[PDB]
Amino acid sequence: AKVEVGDEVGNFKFYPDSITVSAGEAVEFTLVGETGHNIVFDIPAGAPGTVASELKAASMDENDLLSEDEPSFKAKVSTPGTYTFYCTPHKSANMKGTLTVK
Ligand SMILES: [Cu+2]
Repeated sequence: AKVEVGDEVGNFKFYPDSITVSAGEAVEFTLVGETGHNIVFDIPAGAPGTVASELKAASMDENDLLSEDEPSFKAKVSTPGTYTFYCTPHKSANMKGTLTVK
């Protein structure tokens, strides 16, 4: 699945902000525009340790930002469920999305 992160106008949005994928399908996030952004998954409370580890592996390090030098990030989540992801710099500006894994 492909998700665009930001736009040419500098809005703090994921495009689209709700994606549904099959187990193990890569989600490629690609930066659009010049504002750097990243993608970090929220870990659901009470998630099993295998899901917590998958989500951490599918998250950017919060000291990492996409830039036109590092324009994409690829995440794979195998466990069925819905998961929220957010951008660290623009979290308070509600730059967040949902990933449903079938
Ligand atoms: Cu951002």
